[PDB]
Amino acid sequence: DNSTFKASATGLGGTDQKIDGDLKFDDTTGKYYAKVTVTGGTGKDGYYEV
Repeated sequence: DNSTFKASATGLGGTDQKIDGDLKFDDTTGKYYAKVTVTGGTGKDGYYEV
């Protein structure tokens, strides 16, 4: 569920922060990485460890 990222990651700022829809996974560490679009944040769109 991608909704709880918006309820937990309040320090990102902007106007509306949301994951692009699909969570990212790796081939080395198994770490979850969220593809985050931060509307209102100057250059904050990117991938975040989650």
